[PDB]
Amino acid sequence: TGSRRIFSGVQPTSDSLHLGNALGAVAQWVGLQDDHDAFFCVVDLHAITIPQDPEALRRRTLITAAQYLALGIDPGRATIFVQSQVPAHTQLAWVLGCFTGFGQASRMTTTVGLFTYPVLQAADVLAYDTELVPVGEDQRQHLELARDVAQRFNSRFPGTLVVPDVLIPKMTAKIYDLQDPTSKMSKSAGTDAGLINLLDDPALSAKKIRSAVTDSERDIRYDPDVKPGVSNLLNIQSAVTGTDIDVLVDGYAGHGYGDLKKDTAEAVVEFVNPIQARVDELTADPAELEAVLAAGAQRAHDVASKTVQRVYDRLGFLL
Amino acid sequence: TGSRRIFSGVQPTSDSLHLGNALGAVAQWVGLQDDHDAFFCVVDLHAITIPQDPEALRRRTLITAAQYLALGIDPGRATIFVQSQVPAHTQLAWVLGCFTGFGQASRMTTTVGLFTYPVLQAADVLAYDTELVPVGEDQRQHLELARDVAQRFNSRFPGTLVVPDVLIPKMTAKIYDLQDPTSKMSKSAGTDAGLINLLDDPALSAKKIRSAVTDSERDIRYDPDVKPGVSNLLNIQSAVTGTDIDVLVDGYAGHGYGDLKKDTAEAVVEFVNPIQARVDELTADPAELEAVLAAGAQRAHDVASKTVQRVYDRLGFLL
Ligand SMILES: Nc1ncnc2c1ncn2[C@@H]1O[C@H](COP(=O)(O)OP(=O)(O)OP(=O)(O)O)[C@@H](O)[C@H]1O
Ligand SMILES: Nc1ncnc2c1ncn2[C@@H]1O[C@H](COP(=O)(O)OP(=O)(O)OP(=O)(O)O)[C@@H](O)[C@H]1O
Ligand SMILES: CNC1=NC(=O)[C@H]([C@H](C)c2c[nH]c3cccc(F)c23)O1
Ligand SMILES: CNC1=NC(=O)[C@H]([C@H](C)c2c[nH]c3cccc(F)c23)O1
Ligand SMILES: [Mg+2]
Ligand SMILES: [Mg+2]
Repeated sequence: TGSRRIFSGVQPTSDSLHLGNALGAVAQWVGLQDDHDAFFCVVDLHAITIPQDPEALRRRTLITAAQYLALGIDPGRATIFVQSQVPAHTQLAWVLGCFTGFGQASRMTTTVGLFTYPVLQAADVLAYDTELVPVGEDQRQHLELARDVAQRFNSRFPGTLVVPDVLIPKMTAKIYDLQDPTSKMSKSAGTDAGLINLLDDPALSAKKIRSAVTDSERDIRYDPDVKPGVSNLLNIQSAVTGTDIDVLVDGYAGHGYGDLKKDTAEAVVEFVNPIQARVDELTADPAELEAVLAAGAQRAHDVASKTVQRVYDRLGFLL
Repeated sequence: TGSRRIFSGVQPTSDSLHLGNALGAVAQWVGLQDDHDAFFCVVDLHAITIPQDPEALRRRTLITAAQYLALGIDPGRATIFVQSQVPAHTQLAWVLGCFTGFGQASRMTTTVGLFTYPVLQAADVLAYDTELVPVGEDQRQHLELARDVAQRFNSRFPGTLVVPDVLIPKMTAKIYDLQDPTSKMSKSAGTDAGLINLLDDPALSAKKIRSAVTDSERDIRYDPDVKPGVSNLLNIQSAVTGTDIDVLVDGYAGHGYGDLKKDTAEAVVEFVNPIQARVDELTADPAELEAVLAAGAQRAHDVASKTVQRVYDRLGFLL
């Protein structure tokens, strides 16, 4: 319809989403898109906060969209679009920066774009009257700024911006690195060794799961605190399977960590193959992906430009 | 035609331009628009770096445009338009901030918008392939950043942005306050007492010219250094008249400062009346001013959107 409005975005900063993106974010999107009016964005403007190769950035914009479909985003149920194609984001970003404290952006955990991108992220969400933002844990402080500036703006102009609720999971809120269970799996960690990429060679990812840092307790128990690597593997295995962790952990009574890494690599391999097949097709036959993105952008402009003119009108701009 | 491209903008932050704006900037625009393809912008996005009353901001956007015409901007020779109506400015601003050092913007002589507006100013100019920027002295450091980021961007993507030349006058590069000849006449000085507003009551402005702080030398000599107030009055009188300062200063041999303030107030009054009459008509009959601004914005979008897609293409964005 047009309510329970959802918005979330991933950066085209690499040739593959990793498990963090797919289980911590896109999995939530897939569950939600059924009864939520959803907008899913490849946020290429954010990518260039860091220097980007032009050939790769265009390639990765499509590859990221396609991974959205290969994870189950349904272009009949949701809108996929590329951020740079909707001018409203930057328009709203300028306005919102005028309502963002300098210290407020300083305290976010060097270029101007590196300093202001949380404001652009704020405009990304608020531009679509978003009710709910499915993100992982690391995007939380960002979206608390987005809500503060929305309330800051609404106090001067009541009823203009929707204040969004932050919808972040529990299990999957942070998929940690496999060699470094203290850090989150992310695209700039130096080693893809702890990095499980959706589109990597499934036997390569399986070999990283086998080399996952565990403890010595010889006990398969879910405690993210003291058993980081081990709780990660179960977190991962539970997410790619649909099986609750407790039902796994009890099934792992008597088992050691070898059986744990085997089953998790078993399941990740069976997870990523249907994805890689879908992604391959979409890259070799781009007609579909570009039709989706083209309809996506027109629908996004239809919504986001109306928000911008409402904000502009409230500010006193001549329309 | 479409070459010797000129761009410059004033903020709709008050109900009247003062002499600084009109002699330090708009006078140059009027001379230049004859053989320069000129774009003159009411920069309302910049206004809201400081909180603005919505009714006043819309009123002042039109009043500022109209003062452009009442000073001799010819809508058949130049484009007048409102910044917020051309999305390209913010688009290009986001890109350019990604190429602007944080320290680089720090060193510009608190909100995020207050911190980034020189980047938005940079996009304002570079969005139109601008060859020359007629500004007063205070806008210089700003436009040196605009050129640095343009060269910074062109080194990665050669031939994309025009690097603009900064065109700043001498006499009129800084019209100083009348009570405080050490400061520049500006709209946020606390007293309009030293402020000569184009649209103020001409006898009120004349009374401020009579109360202008001079020295004691009893000699009418142009030296901005030691004779601030006195050189200002001659600077002012020379600009509103067309008479060189030396031809005035020699004409003022034997004269005292009373004759100087009288003649300067004589000339300012005869300057501002034709303006106030034109401005009144344009406010009472807005049809004309809005036709100008509407054609202005379409021509500005035609140019500035082509620049944005060229920049976007060079970055690797999917178009
Ligand atoms: N390790 C992770 N676990 C769970 N979710 C994650 C993880 N990393 C990123 N996300 C989620 O991915 C979404 C988009 O993040 P982003 O595109 O920045 O991915 P990233 O791995 O942080 O990439 P980069 O390192 O280039 O910033 C957000 O919802 C964020 O919470
Ligand atoms: N005192 C002055 N003398 C000469 N030029 C000036 C003066 N003040 C501003 N200008 C010129 O006016 C143009 C636009 O400036 P702006 O709209 O900021 O006016 P301002 O007086 O500085 O207003 P504010 O105080 O609201 O910033 C620039 O080209 C700038 O150089
Ligand atoms: C460097 N730019 C950057 N890093 C981040 O982590 C965010 C993130 C990718 C994001 C942008 N827009 C969004 C809208 C909704 C949800 C989001 F997670 C986002 O942007
Ligand atoms: C708070 N914003 C702000 N203060 C300034 O002094 C500049 C100035 C008004 C400006 C904006 N865009 C321009 C393009 C060309 C020439 C210009 F003088 C400008 O902007
Ligand atoms: Mg990130
Ligand atoms: Mg100023």
